[PDB]
Amino acid sequence: FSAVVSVGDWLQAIKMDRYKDNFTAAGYTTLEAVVHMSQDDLARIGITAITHQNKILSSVQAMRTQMQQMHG
Amino acid sequence: FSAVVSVGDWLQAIKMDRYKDNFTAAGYTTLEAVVHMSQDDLARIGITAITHQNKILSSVQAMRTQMQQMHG
Repeated sequence: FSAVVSVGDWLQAIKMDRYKDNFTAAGYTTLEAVVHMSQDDLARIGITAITHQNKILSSVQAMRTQMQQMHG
Repeated sequence: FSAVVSVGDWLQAIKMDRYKDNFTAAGYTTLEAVVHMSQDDLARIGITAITHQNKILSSVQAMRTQMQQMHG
């Protein structure tokens, strides 16, 4: 059991679900793996649009900060 | 948007879903709130069976450790 939601749910929530297959094909099936991605990882995955890279990276930053609060 | 699942999902996963209403009635609607509970909070909520208190507390401990790994 995992306390975190699916990558698919996260992508739809940030309107980047057009990239669902991009994450899956590269083995990024859990948010734990996604949260440790870099800009280069996103480019390698097929997300070359800098705007989309930033939306995803900003979201990752917010999810990490949210997870820090999951254990004060 | 929250990256964590519902209290209901967590309770069913640890077979403590008989207590769904106990959490809700006391305002524990998010896992963020649940993760900061103490034994006394569980008793006050109606979970008096020590075995059930421990199953829940042990789960909380595991979810917290899992969330630490959500930002290495």
